[PDB]
Amino acid sequence: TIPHLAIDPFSLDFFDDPYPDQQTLRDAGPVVYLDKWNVYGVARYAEVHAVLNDPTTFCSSRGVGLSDFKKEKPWRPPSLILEADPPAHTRPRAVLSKVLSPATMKTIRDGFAAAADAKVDELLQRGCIDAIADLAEAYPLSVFPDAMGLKQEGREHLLPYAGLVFNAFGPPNELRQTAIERSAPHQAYVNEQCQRPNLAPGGFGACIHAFTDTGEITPDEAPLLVRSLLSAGLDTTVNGIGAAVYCLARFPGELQRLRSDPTLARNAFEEAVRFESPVQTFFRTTTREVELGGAVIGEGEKVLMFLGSANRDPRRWSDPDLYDITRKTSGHVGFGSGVHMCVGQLVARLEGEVMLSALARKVAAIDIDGPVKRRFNNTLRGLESLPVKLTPA
Ligand code: HEM
Ligand SMILES: COc1ccc(C(=O)O)cc1
Ligand SMILES: [Cl-]
Repeated sequence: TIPHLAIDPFSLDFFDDPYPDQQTLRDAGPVVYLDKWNVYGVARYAEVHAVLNDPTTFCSSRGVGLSDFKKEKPWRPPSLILEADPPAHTRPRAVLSKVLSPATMKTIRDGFAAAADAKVDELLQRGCIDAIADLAEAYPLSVFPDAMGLKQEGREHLLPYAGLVFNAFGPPNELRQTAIERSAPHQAYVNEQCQRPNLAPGGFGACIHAFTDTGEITPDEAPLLVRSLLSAGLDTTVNGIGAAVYCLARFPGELQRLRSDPTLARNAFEEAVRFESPVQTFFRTTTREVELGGAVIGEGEKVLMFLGSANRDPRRWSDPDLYDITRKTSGHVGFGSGVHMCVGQLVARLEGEVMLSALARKVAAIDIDGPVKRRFNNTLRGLESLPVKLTPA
């Protein structure tokens, strides 16, 4: 009754062009079984949304990667937020919510915007740049480590650590094995920066540690919560901004609309998140037998959610394969949905908005002018290199 498919959603061929296989996954049925990894899969919007919004049945504390923490040791101590269920999830989540709050955004917005404008001005002096290394990576590197309160030395470990975290949600394929083999120096740096004396006053890290006296978290929970921001807070935005620039480079008509109304910047970024879905997948584990989309799934089963596929499901979206900066994007699952929905989404949206605003005001054209190279990761979708020529307005 449940169709069995041999598609490997973690293979390099799939990463290179996931869209045909994602349609096959959606059209085979609401629930599929992936024989390659012995997991259930849901690729339509309806079932992805339903799974995300039932955390009791589809839990996170047994891991949101392939590995079931009831069967295997986690590769690092579990995240106190991503890999926790309510009620243990609730108070750490509230702390991160307040650390990454509107008031925090108000304190950092002017500096984030100035850094975005400065980066675009700098890139316009060069003309021909790599929109990944020189923009999607360089801009978040110029604002987020400082906003965390990190020292200068050792920041080169941040992107390798995040690549490792996101590869480690995947199955035990070569991408995951190689990441773990190389992990020790990045893990050592990241864990050390999580300690209170190593986080500069006023930054996100110090603010987490300051919350350790309200009864929401204890001092021994603060380092792992800093670790969450150092895991998820940089490489996601690199791939979100890279997605937006890649969309604007491919769809010049949308760049022209954005130039004509720079207040569309925030929605242009949100649409890029839906369109590319830089965070492609997460798993849940069933805590009981459950009926989902007419199919019966037993207890203790891994369920793979295709967030990118849900964001392109024609059952939910009109013209899902078109990039449309005025689309009503509310309800997309690129940041998740429900109790675990991205706690950092205000930081991500701030960065994406101010960068797209800078481009909207300063750049007349974005033309791909070199070979495009894709980056392969078990969870992240994005480019390694995006050579573009920027023409000034
Ligand atoms: C475009 C950028 C980003 C995307 C696409 C993204 C995506 C996601 C998704 C899909 C989830 C849901 C996880 C789940 O349901 O299991 C999530 C959660 C999370 N994100 Fe984001 N994220 C982004 C940026 C950020 C930033 C900038 C931060 C921190 C500064 C951050 C920190 C977190 C944390 C800590 C969680 C776990 C929340 C929880 O479990 O309650 N993310 N993110
Ligand atoms: C969205 O991806 C992540 C990755 C890691 C963490 C974490 O370490 O808590 C949270 C979200
Ligand atoms: Cl670690």
